[PDB]
Amino acid sequence: GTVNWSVEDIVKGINSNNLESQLQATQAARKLLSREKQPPIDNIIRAGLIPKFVSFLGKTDCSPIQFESAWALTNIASGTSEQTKAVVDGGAIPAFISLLASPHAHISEQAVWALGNIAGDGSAFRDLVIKHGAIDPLLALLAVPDLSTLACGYLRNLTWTLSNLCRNKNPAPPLDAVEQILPTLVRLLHHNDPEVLADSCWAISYLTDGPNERIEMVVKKGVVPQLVKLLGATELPIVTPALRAIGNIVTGTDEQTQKVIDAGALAVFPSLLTNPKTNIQKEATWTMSNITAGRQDQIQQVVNHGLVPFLVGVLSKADFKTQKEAAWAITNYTSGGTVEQIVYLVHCGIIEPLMNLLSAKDTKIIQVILDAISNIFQAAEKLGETEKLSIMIEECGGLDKIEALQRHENESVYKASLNLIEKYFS
Ligand SMILES: NCCCC[C@@H](NCc1ccc(-c2cccnc2)cc1)C(N)=O
Repeated sequence: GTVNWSVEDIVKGINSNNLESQLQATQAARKLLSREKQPPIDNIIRAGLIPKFVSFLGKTDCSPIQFESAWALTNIASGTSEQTKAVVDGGAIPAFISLLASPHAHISEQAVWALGNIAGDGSAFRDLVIKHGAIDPLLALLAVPDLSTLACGYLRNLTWTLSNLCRNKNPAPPLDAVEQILPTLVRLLHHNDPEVLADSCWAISYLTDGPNERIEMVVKKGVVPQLVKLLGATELPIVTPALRAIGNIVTGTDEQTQKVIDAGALAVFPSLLTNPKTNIQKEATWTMSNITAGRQDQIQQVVNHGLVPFLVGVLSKADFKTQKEAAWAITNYTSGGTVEQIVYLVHCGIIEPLMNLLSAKDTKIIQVILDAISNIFQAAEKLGETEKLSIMIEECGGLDKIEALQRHENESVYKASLNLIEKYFS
């Protein structure tokens, strides 16, 4: 019936003076734009159909053409930035916001998904959607005593859209909008559906990706324990953003980091630091690098939870990018830790994997490792054990790497390598 029409025939129907013919042609267009192999979006746009679709959004009298045009538009709006812009310039944002309160669930849901793709395209459109007033009617869609009474796909859609209103930076979303959305987000964060939980976590990871002030806004709603719980989930799509969110939070103050530790997060890290998914291992190690950059009492908790051996593990063998994160975790630990904490670290075997990484063709990790070696010597000085440390390093072939670093291209490494040779290796 409306299957494989040409653009020319769609234009003919949409331009006819017959609502039924227009509906028929709009559905044809929706099916065209839904096809999997290269949907002819730009031809639809060139034909001038977006303004017509938009006007159809306002036909309260004919709910089927509201739905088909909403769907056609949503297909276009999920495309490139240029294609999304074409939809916005057609006046679609307020028309979609009007449709949020539609008595038809299918139409309301279509409006939710359209606004999510528009807002998700970038900071400016996100903020434009907020300015047109989308948040109140979106939130009102979730105003029921129990989320479990809503349709599943409906809830997932609302959650996904809410997370796009939280999503980009330069600038981050308006403080007022974040505060308006955060309580609904906290509620969705305890909802038992894996996809809703994943998208709520993504939303929280966006909101915590910024200065300590924005971290505090989230942390003050009390979500850190639920985030830590989700950190232990079995679904990787949940774990990934829960870990991103935790990672962001420990870039904050000592107090904000302490909330993560108090919630029990460290006990999840033996499995995260040995996780089969490379990016989970890398983000867990980055997270550890920010915790070892904290207070000595926070370093001590890392020690107590048995995590130092796992850091030695990741330094010894991991994806290189992960090894780089572990190098940073070690330099931060040695820069801030007590003498006893540094001694313990050497007792766990850090020296040989640290020296082995001096072979890396990566200038910045070399400085990180050299600084770390210097920090450990500084601790050995206060105990008069610089010589025993020297021999350790010399036994595992560390000297060879260091006397070579001497020769190589970089500013600071040259300077750093000489100093160590001159001062601790006769
Ligand atoms: N708990 C937050 C501490 C923030 C300040 C603290 N940040 C330390 C730090 C420094 C560098 C990294 C880092 C650098 C590069 C790659 N991965 C991690 C991580 C943490 C510092 N400058 O000593």
